Amino acid sequence: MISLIAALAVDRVIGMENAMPWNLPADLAWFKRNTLNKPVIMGRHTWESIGRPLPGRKNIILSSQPGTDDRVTWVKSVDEAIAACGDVPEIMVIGGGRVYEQFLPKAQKLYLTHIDAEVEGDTHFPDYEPDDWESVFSEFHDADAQNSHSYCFEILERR
Ligand SMILES: NC(=O)c1ccc[n+]([C@@H]2O[C@H](COP(=O)([O-])OP(=O)(O)OC[C@H]3O[C@@H](n4cnc5c(N)ncnc54)[C@H](OP(=O)(O)O)[C@@H]3O)[C@@H](O)[C@H]2O)c1
Ligand SMILES: Nc1nc(=O)c2nc(CNc3ccc(C(=O)N[C@@H](CCC(=O)O)C(=O)O)cc3)cnc2[nH]1
Ligand SMILES: [Mn+2]
Ligand SMILES: [Mn+2]
Ligand SMILES: [Mn+2]
Repeated sequence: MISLIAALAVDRVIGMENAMPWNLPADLAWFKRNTLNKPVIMGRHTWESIGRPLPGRKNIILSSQPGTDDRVTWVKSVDEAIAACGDVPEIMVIGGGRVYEQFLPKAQKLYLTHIDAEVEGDTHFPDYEPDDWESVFSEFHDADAQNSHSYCFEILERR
């Protein structure tokens, strides 16, 4: 099974200038809980944005060019990325925009954080078709002293 996990600001914005400008510790904790002990697939730009391997996960990087770091696994196509995960119950696709576009048609589950924040971005999560997806979990949180925007954790499953 392939799942996508992402955090979306208003208008499906996910990034600006190869960064995420907000800081929501509760959402990073959600990301870690839902990805730990699973393979994670990311594009090269997202690898550069994170800047280090994510511990406790097999890190698989898509790039058309040879890898530059043997602490992670480098692959050159979607099918190779999936194969490199082996026989696991759930593969996590962690972006960015171009990678999400390619994996969306193959995904059964979306883990989405909806952040009540306006930021002028250059990368968006794919337009997906709402009729294709059932919301099976949602949990709303007001802003607090640690998290400066309200946010909603949602899990959707392909109908
Ligand atoms: N809010 C969130 O949830 C979230 C999550 C992830 C990322 N982000 C943000 O998203 C942005 C990065 O997204 P992006 O769309 O620019 O880049 P991306 O999807 O991270 O990376 C694209 C790169 O991945 C490689 N690639 C993708 N598909 C491939 C394929 N089929 N075969 C081979 N290589 C392939 C290519 O690398 P080469 O050029 O080396 O061939 C391509 O240039 C940043 O702003 C980041 O902060 C946000
Ligand atoms: N829900 C969600 N939120 C995100 O912010 C997110 N970000 C990315 C891409 N960017 C990043 C940037 C940093 C870390 C990161 O450092 N994660 C640590 C959390 C511990 C911490 O630094 O506070 C991790 O171990 O997973 C992960 C992804 C991909 N999917 C996401 N999915
Ligand atoms: Mn091929
Ligand atoms: Mn197999
Ligand atoms: Mn806000």
